[PDB]
Amino acid sequence: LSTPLQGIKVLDFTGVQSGPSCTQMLAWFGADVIKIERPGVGDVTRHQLRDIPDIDALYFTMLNSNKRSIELNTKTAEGKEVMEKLIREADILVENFHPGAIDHMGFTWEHIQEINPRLIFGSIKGFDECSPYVNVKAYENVAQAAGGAASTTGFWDGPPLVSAAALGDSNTGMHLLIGLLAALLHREKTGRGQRVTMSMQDAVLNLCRVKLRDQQRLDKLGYLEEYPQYPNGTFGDAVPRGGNAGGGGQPGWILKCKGWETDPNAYIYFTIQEQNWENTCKAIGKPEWITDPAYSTAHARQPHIFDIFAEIEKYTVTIDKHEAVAYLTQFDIPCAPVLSMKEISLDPSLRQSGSVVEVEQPLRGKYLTVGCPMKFSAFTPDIKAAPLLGEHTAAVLQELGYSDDEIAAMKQNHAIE
Amino acid sequence: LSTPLQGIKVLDFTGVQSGPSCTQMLAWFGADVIKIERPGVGDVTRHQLRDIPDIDALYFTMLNSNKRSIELNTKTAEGKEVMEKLIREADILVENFHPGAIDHMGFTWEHIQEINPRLIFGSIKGFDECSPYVNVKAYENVAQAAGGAASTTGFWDGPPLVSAAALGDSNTGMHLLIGLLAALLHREKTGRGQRVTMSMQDAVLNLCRVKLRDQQRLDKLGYLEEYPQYPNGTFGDAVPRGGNAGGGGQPGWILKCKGWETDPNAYIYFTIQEQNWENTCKAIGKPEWITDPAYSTAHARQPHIFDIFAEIEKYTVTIDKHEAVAYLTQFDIPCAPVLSMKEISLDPSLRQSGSVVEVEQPLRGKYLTVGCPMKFSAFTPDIKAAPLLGEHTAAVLQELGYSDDEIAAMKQNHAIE
Ligand SMILES: CC(C)(COP(=O)(O)OP(=O)(O)OC[C@H]1O[C@@H](n2cnc3c(N)ncnc32)[C@H](O)[C@@H]1OP(=O)(O)O)[C@@H](O)C(=O)NCCC(=O)NCCS
Ligand SMILES: CC(C)(COP(=O)(O)OP(=O)(O)OC[C@H]1O[C@@H](n2cnc3c(N)ncnc32)[C@H](O)[C@@H]1OP(=O)(O)O)[C@@H](O)C(=O)NCCC(=O)NCCS
Repeated sequence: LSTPLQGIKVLDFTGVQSGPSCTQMLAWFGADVIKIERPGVGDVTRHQLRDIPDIDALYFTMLNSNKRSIELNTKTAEGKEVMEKLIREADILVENFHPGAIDHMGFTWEHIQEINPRLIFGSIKGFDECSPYVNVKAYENVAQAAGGAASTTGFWDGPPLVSAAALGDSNTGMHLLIGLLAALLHREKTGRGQRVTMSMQDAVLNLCRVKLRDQQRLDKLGYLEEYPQYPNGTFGDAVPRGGNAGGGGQPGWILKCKGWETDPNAYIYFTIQEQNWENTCKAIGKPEWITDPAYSTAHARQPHIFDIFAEIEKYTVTIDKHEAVAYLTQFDIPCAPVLSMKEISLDPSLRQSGSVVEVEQPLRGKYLTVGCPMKFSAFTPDIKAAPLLGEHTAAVLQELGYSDDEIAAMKQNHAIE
Repeated sequence: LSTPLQGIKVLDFTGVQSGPSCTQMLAWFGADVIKIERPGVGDVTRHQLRDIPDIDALYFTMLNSNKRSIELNTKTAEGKEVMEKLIREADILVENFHPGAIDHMGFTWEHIQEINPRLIFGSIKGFDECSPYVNVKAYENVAQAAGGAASTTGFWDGPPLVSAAALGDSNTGMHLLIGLLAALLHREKTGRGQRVTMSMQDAVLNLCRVKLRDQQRLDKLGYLEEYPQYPNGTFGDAVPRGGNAGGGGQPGWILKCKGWETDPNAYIYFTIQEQNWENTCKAIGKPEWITDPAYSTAHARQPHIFDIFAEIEKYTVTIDKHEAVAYLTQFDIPCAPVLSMKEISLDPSLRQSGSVVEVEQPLRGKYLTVGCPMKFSAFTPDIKAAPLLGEHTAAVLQELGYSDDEIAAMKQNHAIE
């Protein structure tokens, strides 16, 4: 019946993942999202990591559902004219091109404001405007390195490690999305748009907040009691890599289940929750550990925590990961299996919840995407195909007032060049 | 002058990180956020990982800036009365307690709706309502395991690995935040609140979208051309662990810089951007690689990509990471240093950008927090101290109509029990 953003007009001047992820969600909340793409090639994701010759890649289809596509060279005087008219009629413009790119076309925040003082301008960059790295190009892992994630992820005796999760890309997109929605609410009171910027470095940092917590702890005490280097190894000046440690106030580890020698996902994540120690003891057949002072409190457990994980793993290694969780959760233990992407892709509850979603794409047939991650009692998004390149050029030009001949003339002229 | 959410009243019925992260941002956007905490202990984070005896832990102070605290036992008939009055006057209630917890107090979505049909109810859980894991407890890494991150992060010959980034916690908080803001906009049209749910598993999955992309690629072709196992190793049924691979359409790796033998952060992230190959060649003194067909295209590079990273590392290993980036970025290469948490905590540009922020906490003095990650041209949040336990009980009760004697009587009675 109604959606949060019905009537909102969005200009999607974006590429790759960070920007497109934000705008796809805008479309899913009911906005009309017009992706503005360079003529003939469009969004780089259309052609990266193709699994079928000549059609849009999954990279593109999974990030651009529910959008309209117009082909437009904004470096041409004509492209600029159309662009200006689109900005005049739009509520939101999002861009995530390299530092300086859109300014050099002449769509500076300052100018955009003059065309449309109700427009909310959303901009993603690698880094903040006062960063020494302000003009640096950033892909996913560059941000993961700049943002403290790579330094803190992996093992103490291994290199910094990148996370599979898009900390730099979709995460940055989610963060801009928050700002854009907040600007929409703010405009309800002021009557004015504003500019919202988000850096990929800052998105990564936001998710690494508890590591800035631990840095302060470590500056003050010289050790981190729950980290694996305590009490037998060594702390340096910086928060170290912790392996599969819990990262919070509840120790845990990634434990081997049956099949691990061969199946890289034959594992669970097991949490030793402080207030569930007794149950945990009952789960693993160590009732004696309920009152033994070397085990009865977390503080007592810590110095020999790996001997505890080792005992638990003596159990988990013997059954299938799904059975281990089936058993262990009856004792109210926080655990789950390490689900592979294959398992996720076929899970019926994720289908049922609208988290993994099938979509019919022209020319390609069916694909899977991740759906709208949060669930609303008042509406449900309908996740639709991604646009073919320039599929809506004509429609979007007619909406701007261009006649059929005008449209035909601009395409012809373009073809003729 | 004005903030996005001025006038919005929020009930923060949350603990730990996922829920509190969402509500802290609400306060930073101008909402009045009332944290509702059990009498005498409050949010578990107040007492976890303390670095100073008897005062609120950094865990708490970094997640609860700008909030008011009321102590309230919502299991008592009296606690329930106050609670109901708070829900009557509030715009948003957020909760992230264990599955079943708030229902069993009698604040079921259904009832909340009857008290206040304009209230937006926000709820975080480990898993979705139709999940077989709906009643399972979830901390950070349990979600990272359930959501595909752990399966896909780390090395091919190592265990699944957790990410330092809060994929399960603050990330889930950010996602609910998006829903809550979208519900606020929706209520501007319908006059009605609604319920917004977010699972930690689904937050993790959203960030692992490109891994569901790769799962489909792999189902279709049986190999992933840009992954390290191509072409000399082996693919199984599931997307594998890739080490420090780029994760997208632009190969990369984590490279050693001078000091690595001793300093676990003496490294960069280096991207081989397809459209910058020539520059890259010039950067490393391999101009011959510009036209050599074994190197001139990405497709040609892939089968011997590690011999290329090895050559680049022959350079990076000789200088300090900061100098390596200083040099390499003049050639427009995407790279950054792996910044340690220590470096981040002291970085002047992050101070300047309001990303790392100093706050004065009563009894503790100064601490560092991560500030409001997105930047707005129309306002700037003022990041303030976190509340002491029950600091605002009296004020919040007076706002509800309770008299001074009433307040004094409820505290006395509580003390007397
Ligand atoms: C991802 C990134 C590094 C890619 O950089 P890149 O491929 O070298 O350059 P871009 O795709 O941004 O821009 C290429 C050109 O296309 C141009 N362009 C974009 N849309 C166009 C259009 N509709 N018509 C004409 N030109 C267009 C840009 O202006 C640029 O031209 P210029 O070099 O003359 O200024 C860069 O866009 C970036 O750092 N973005 C900000 C951070 C970000 O979001 N990262 C991506 C994470 S998924
Ligand atoms: C984090 C989590 C696992 C912790 O579980 P836990 O410590 O065993 O249990 P909780 O803190 O949720 O609840 C403990 C009790 O406090 C009660 N409680 C909470 N606030 C209260 C208040 N103001 N007054 C009285 N009781 C209160 C709860 O109802 C519960 O009582 P019950 O067992 O009789 O139902 C759980 O809250 C959870 O899975 N939350 C959902 C997912 C999530 O957000 N995870 C945290 C990621 S940072």
